[PDB]
Amino acid sequence: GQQSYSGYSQSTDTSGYGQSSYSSYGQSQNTGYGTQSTPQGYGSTGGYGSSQSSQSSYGQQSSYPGYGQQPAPSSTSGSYGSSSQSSSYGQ
Amino acid sequence: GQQSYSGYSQSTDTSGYGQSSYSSYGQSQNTGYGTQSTPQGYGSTGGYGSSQSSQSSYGQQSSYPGYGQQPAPSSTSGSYGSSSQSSSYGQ
Amino acid sequence: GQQSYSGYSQSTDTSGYGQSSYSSYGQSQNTGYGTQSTPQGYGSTGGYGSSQSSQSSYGQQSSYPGYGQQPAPSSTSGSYGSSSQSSSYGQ
Repeated sequence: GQQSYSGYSQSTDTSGYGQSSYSSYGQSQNTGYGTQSTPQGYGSTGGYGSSQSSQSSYGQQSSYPGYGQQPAPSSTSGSYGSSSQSSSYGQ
Repeated sequence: GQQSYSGYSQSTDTSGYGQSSYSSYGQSQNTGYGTQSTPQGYGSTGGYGSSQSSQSSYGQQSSYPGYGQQPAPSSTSGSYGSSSQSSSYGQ
Repeated sequence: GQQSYSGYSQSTDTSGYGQSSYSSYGQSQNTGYGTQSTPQGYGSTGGYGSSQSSQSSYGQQSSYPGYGQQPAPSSTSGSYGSSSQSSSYGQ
């Protein structure tokens, strides 16, 4: 008799007068006997994320965003962590 | 009889008057007898992240973002940690 | 009888009047008898991260972002740690 048991991951409890905050980005579980395949590319506040993959192929992949671009004077802001804080100015 | 048991990772409890904050980016588990494959490329606040892979392939992969780009005078901020704090000015 | 038991990694408790903060980037677990392969490339605040891989392949991989680029006078900031604090000016 076999067993795997990946249960209860990233859970959370609370009692009394407890406060909590939780933020998650991009979990991927695999249990038992199967196959899984998930590439990921993220980009934030002006960065570039990329990811490529191939299994038993013959083809041709090629990627090139943002080619020769020219945006204008901006003022951006972003907050991703839990209970964080962010700010942005310009003159 | 065999057994694996990777349960309860990245959990969280709380009692009394206790506070918490949690941030996760990019977890990936594998348990038992299967295969898994997850490339990842991230980018932030003006950086570049890249990742490639291949298994038994024959083709050609190619990547080149941001070619000759020219942005303009900006003012960017960003906070990703728990209870972080960020600021940004321009003159 | 065999056993692996990688449980409870990166957990957290709290009682009384306790405070806590937690940040995680890029964990990876492989328990039992399986295969796993996850390359990662990260970039931040004007850097470059890259990563490549291959298993039994025949092909050609080539990477070259940021080719000949010319951004403009910027003023960025970023806080990634727990209870960090960042700031940025320009004149």
